[PDB]
Amino acid sequence: TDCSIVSFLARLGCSSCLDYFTTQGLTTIYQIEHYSMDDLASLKIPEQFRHAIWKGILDHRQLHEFS
Repeated sequence: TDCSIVSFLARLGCSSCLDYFTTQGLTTIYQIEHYSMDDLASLKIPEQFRHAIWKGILDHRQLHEFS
């Protein structure tokens, strides 16, 4: 299912990154479900968080496919 980016990041310990999404009008996981690492870099997400967030996004993709 879709979910808020607030909820999604909280599960990954990446809540400090919320504003990078919200300032761009990004509020749901479906909006960012196909974001790559390059895309997260474009949002200016600090490097310490990027791989963790991206791996979370990939997991959501996979759960979505096999749901």
